[PDB]
Amino acid sequence: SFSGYLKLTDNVYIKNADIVEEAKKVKPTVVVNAANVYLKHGGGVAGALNKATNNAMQVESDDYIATNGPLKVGGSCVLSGHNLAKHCLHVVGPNVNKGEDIQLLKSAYENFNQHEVLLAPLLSAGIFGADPIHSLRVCVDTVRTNVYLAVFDKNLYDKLVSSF
Ligand SMILES: O=C(O)[C@H](CC1CC1)Nc1ncnc2[nH]ccc12
Repeated sequence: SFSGYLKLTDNVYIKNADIVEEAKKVKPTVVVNAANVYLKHGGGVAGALNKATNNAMQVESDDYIATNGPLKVGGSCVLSGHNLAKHCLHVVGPNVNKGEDIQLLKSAYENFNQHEVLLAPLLSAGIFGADPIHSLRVCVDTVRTNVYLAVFDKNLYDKLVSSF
């Protein structure tokens, strides 16, 4: 059900789209969230996905943290996708703005290999502070399963395609 994506490699496709709108239309098996270790979904992709679930994602996430404690930077957990997808894979890329190691970005993308097909954002981009060109390069060099990347900003999408 994914449509309008540009093919970058055998397994990586990209589109200029709002990942929330894309999840509502497609209802994928897995949507990836750009999470933090506490699963506090305040802003960016996490805030937008959570708002679209009417805060059900945050209620489920607070119960997960109360039981299990925080995730690691580079780690992930599988929770419900609520009204957006079957599952949500919450993946923690390093936040440069908070001083986290950029080498952990490859470990973060390795989580995608546990799922056959995913709708995802570029990890560590936006308010996480990493260079999005670098994030797309690490994605294409790490993920082996089928990943459909939604890039929100039009100008960034054009820059990523032309420089690939
Ligand atoms: O458009 C995106 O998909 C990302 C993440 C954002 C959607 C949460 N945006 C950006 N990422 C890196 N540098 C940027 N400069 C301006 C925008 C921008």
